[PDB]
Amino acid sequence: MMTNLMLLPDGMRRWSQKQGISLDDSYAAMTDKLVEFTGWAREEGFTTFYVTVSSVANYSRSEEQVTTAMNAFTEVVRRCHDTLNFNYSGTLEVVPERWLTELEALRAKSDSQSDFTLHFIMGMSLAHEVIGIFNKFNGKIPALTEELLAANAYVPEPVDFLIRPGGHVRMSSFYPLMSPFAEMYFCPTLLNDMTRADFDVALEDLRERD
Amino acid sequence: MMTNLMLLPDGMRRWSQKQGISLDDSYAAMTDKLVEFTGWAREEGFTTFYVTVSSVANYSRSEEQVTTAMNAFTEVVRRCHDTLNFNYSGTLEVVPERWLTELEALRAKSDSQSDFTLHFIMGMSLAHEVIGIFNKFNGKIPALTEELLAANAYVPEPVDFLIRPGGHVRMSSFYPLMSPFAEMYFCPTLLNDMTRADFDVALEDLRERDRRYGLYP
Repeated sequence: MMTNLMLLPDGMRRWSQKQGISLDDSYAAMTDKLVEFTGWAREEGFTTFYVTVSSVANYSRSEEQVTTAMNAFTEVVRRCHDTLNFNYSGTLEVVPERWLTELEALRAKSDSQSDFTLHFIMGMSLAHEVIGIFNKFNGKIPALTEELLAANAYVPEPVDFLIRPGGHVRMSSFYPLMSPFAEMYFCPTLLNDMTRADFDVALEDLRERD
Repeated sequence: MMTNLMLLPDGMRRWSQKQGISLDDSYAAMTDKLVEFTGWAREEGFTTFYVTVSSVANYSRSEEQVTTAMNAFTEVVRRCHDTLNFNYSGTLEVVPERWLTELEALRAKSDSQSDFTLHFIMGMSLAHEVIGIFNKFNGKIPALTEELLAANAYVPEPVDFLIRPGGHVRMSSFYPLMSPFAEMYFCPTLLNDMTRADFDVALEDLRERDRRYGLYP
């Protein structure tokens, strides 16, 4: 019985500036924090925890920024894959092959029997998502149906809750296509500063909406 | 350096309960307020003011509620259409045809030369929007491109700022397909209670934001 949570990670540069550390050290703190957050989501009974790893636009950042970010997220999967089910999706042709190869190996290696899923979406972009779906079915079905669209969207189910820390109130290409009834929560706390209590009051806010 | 603005109207039932008036009277206040808001948006230099009139789900309400809402929205256009450019889009097959006929007549009567556009989107729903675009081009083009998608999306351009009063922090069926970096502003104030000052403070918030578009400056 699915209940899901999606996190839009944010704040790594401001956190590096705040702490007087490198962007690499800030992304290392992000790796730690995302492992924590994954554990929190699991304890709270969410069936899938979605993490919006990257947009298409993110891959126009520098090669060093792309490498730093992708290694930090992948490291989350390296640490967690043995104890959960891992999956990923998105505009895979814009992800550098090194990360796709490692993430595919980790997905194949993950605990498929787990009742908890960590799911990465990479290269998020509604335009690219729709274009890929069209090109897949173009001329091959009489009409596109809601069922087929849902079966081919990057996020394979509706999102219950979406959280974006870091003070930006925007989706930044990370909006989940098939979630018309998702509740959103934004907070100024930088991701790397989020505590379990911050997460819990975020969930109080999200769950109490009448 | 041109900008556009989108409003997600909300709160008519709660406002009728708050004021102790009929739903019809609440939608009449909404009509008045949306005329105000359109004027405010024009004064602030926005090139287009988009209003998310309805979702597909809205049309599963009773026929009386649908008629009340659609008449209240159309009345905005009846009052202002002569001095601006009016246009509309969306999942038009779920809109009762009466309103489509009237809105088309109002569009023809509007000032297409105006430097300000009021644009209604009706029957918003990303699933229906995508399904409509697919079914339109299914088997008739070699591949879908970003240009064709952009040229066929309900909202004909990326949205800069969107405002949702009414206290719900969610997009419902109203997220604009081709606006990956739209800035969003939520406030608890009901639409029918929004003042010019509320709008201005929203604009201070929205205009002060550092827009990065996924890049590192």
